[PDB]
Amino acid sequence: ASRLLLNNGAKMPILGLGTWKSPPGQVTEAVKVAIDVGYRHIDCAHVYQNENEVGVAIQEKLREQVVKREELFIVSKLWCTYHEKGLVKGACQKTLSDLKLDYLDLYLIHWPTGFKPGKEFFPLDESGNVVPSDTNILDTWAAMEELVDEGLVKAIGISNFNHLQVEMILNKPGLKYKPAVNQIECHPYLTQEKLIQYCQSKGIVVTAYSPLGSPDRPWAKPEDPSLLEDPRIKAIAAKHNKTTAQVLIRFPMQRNLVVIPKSVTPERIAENFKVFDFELSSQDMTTLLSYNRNWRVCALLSCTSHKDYPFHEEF
Ligand SMILES: NC(=O)c1ccc[n+]([C@@H]2O[C@H](COP(=O)([O-])OP(=O)(O)OC[C@H]3O[C@@H](n4cnc5c(N)ncnc54)[C@H](OP(=O)(O)O)[C@@H]3O)[C@@H](O)[C@H]2O)c1
Ligand SMILES: O=C(O)Cc1nn(Cc2nc3cc(C(F)(F)F)ccc3s2)c(=O)c2nccnc12
Ligand SMILES: O=C(O)Cc1nn(Cc2nc3cc(C(F)(F)F)ccc3s2)c(=O)c2nccnc12
Repeated sequence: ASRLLLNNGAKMPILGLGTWKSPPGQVTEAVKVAIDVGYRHIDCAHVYQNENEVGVAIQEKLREQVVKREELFIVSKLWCTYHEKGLVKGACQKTLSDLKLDYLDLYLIHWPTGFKPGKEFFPLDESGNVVPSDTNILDTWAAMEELVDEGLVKAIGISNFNHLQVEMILNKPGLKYKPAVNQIECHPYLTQEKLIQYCQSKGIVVTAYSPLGSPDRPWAKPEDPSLLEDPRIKAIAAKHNKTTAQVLIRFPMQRNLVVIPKSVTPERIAENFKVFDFELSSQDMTTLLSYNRNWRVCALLSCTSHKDYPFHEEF
């Protein structure tokens, strides 16, 4: 279905527009186009450095009466340099001010790893490594919880958490709110079966990020495997008279995951939305699952030493 029910009673659109790497100068138009096309979910983050320009778009479409605020699902994310309890609210309000909203539909802990607070998104020490902060997930969660009580955000969740980190929150003594969502990298080369099964079992909705394999991530190398150019996936696409992107978007949807493909390109924003009028076969789904290779595009490998580095566990 086009929306999934969250554990807070809200309906989250299963298709949203990603905005990482969307430059300030193109993201306003992208969001306006997406909304015109019918997207009702935008995935944002402070660290994407474009929330102002996302805000401008939403304001215009509200003013044009193309959409109402309550038909939109806006997500943002608390960056790693703000995990200190006392900094969480300020970060949230700064995001709200930039987006020009009164509330977020969903606010996530962007990554489990706290970094040193300050002006830099990735504060480096003299060795050129990221500097951790003395912060922990449960205290950051407590501060996220307070945002709900204040009505700044309708829902809270986590992103890039492994199952033990999730369990830690679920088992917190005095827990006020379970995570609504865990947003994780997910595509045919990283199919995430075990963490998906775990989260779904707990009533936590999974959002699949980098569904097209993030070919525009700054660090892509030419030898890196490429989902959009995989001939196996094109053949499945051709069979439905759809594009490879459309298949890659449809795939998570049929696993009951939310998916958030990024484009600044109007024609592709439009293409990516045309995923409600076809269906992958159960054989197609099996096949796409068989392509897993535990290939991960977002992993900041030098953070392996951080106590909260998520990707040591099997899931
Ligand atoms: N929670 C997290 O830690 C996290 C991590 C990564 C991503 N995310 C979220 O997930 C979103 C999506 O992931 P992503 O941005 O890494 O990458 P992605 O959506 O897998 O891929 C985006 C890339 O695919 C291209 N593209 C889009 N539609 C296409 C189509 N129909 N045909 C061909 N190329 C197409 C885009 O080109 P153009 O823009 O040039 O059209 C862009 O280079 C992000 O933007 C962000 O919102 C979250
Ligand atoms: O490490 C590489 O060679 C490229 C690469 N980069 N990145 C992004 C970043 N990598 C870094 C690395 C540093 C640091 F300076 F090494 F600490 C500081 C900030 C960042 S942001 C990944 O997340 C990433 N994840 C998986 C694989 N490669 C990468
Ligand atoms: O975080 C996102 O939503 C996408 C994104 N990913 N990456 C790769 C990253 N990978 C990681 C990995 C960790 C980890 F928790 F240590 F594993 C912590 C922070 C990061 S950031 C960037 O370097 C990055 N840099 C700027 C903006 N966005 C990103």
